[PDB]
Amino acid sequence: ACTKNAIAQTGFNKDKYFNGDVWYVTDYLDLEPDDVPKRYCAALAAGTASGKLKEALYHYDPKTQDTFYDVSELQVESLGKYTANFKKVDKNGNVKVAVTAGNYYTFTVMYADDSSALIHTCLHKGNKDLGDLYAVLNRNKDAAAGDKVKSAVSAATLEFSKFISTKENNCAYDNDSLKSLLTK
Ligand code: HEM
Ligand SMILES: [N]
Repeated sequence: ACTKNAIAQTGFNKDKYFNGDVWYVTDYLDLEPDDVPKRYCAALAAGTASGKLKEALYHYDPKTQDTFYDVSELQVESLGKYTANFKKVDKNGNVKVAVTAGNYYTFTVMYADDSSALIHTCLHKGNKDLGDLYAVLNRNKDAAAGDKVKSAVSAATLEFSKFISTKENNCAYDNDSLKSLLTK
């Protein structure tokens, strides 16, 4: 179960974050550790499409090759805090698993600048028991976490040394699919 009410960044700039571009997960912290594999690739695009706030997600397990995309129209709880009812899609936006009640994630932007971000997410999916997941994002898939985002990790009373990097998984991403999924 999730346990954190993450606080959104003071002064969060929504239009800059939701600009239609891609964010890569470089490091993550799962509070229920073997909730998720130790090795993993994830990325997202976030933007407004025809007036609607959207995210597109990509997950890839580099060992099993398990791959999935999702798209969601995000609902606002407060500035920097969203609820996302997701639908599983192929890379072209064709629906594989439709939106349903109880399949949603929350999404809190704790820190962001033009290049980096720290988010909290709580996933709800059917009758699964899932915990809090923090992710360090960068616009550059190979970027080491810098001082702004690492300080934000500290300010959240987290230890960056506990985060797991995604950099040794040889992750390769279809940025075009993520951008185009925002419209779907
Ligand atoms: C970037 C932020 C992230 C968001 C918003 C997010 C969101 C989601 C969503 C919505 C699903 C369900 C998709 C579906 O069933 O269609 C999912 C599944 C999953 N995510 Fe993430 N995720 C993120 C990052 C990660 C990372 C970094 C890992 C790390 C290992 C991860 C591991 C998983 C796993 C293992 C599942 C499968 C859950 C299951 O069905 O048992 N996610 N995630
Ligand atoms: N996740």
